[PDB]
Amino acid sequence: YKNILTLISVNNDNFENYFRKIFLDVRSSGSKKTTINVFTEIQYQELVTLIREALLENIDIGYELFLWKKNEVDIFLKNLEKSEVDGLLVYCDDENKVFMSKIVDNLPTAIKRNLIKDFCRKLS
Amino acid sequence: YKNILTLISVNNDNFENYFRKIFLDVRSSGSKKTTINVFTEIQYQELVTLIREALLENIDIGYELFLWKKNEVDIFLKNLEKSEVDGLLVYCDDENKVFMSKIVDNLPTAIKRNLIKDFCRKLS
Repeated sequence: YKNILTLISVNNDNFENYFRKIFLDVRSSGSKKTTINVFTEIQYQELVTLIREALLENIDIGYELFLWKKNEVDIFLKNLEKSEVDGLLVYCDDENKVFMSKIVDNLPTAIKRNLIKDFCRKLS
Repeated sequence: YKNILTLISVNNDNFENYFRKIFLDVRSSGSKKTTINVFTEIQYQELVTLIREALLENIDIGYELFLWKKNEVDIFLKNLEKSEVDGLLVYCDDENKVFMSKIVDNLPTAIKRNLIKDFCRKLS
């Protein structure tokens, strides 16, 4: 893998712990790059403040962060038409599982097929 | 919200799909009215023909439709001074993103602060 599509939707208090996991999984995939899409209502600056440590430990990872409000999933999906990702990582917590599951269900066939890890749908 | 200001600039082949989005967003806003401003070179009757289905499906929504050639944006902005709007919806495709982005930048502060959905600027 060389370009991982990472999707995440969790409550604010789970961002730091989940992001450290995201980077560990991206590292394990062999990829040096990942485009991280966060489905949340908070602002970019607030997110970065929460995940300061996760980002600090992964300065050498080629990542880009994109935040999407709940009504912007269609923009995210449209933009995927121009993506070149070859691997997919999915993350969520219980409060956002149903929502994330719907996003996953609508991913382009070729992208959905490249699911590497799903730390979301099977969570209790 | 009582009267949503809807701005849209897309190629003719995108009107049907985008107007479907417009009403989904207007309905969710809680408003039963919207003043739609279309920046296009197409004529009123041709547009109404293209979006006939969208208009029929959303008969309960009250709306006003104004078409502006790109060179008439100044009239739109002047008339906006007298329009009582409280929410904002923005739509465009890649071919019109630079254009629409500029218009949004010039809207009154109070209007930009009530942006409900922007299917335009975040498009890649």
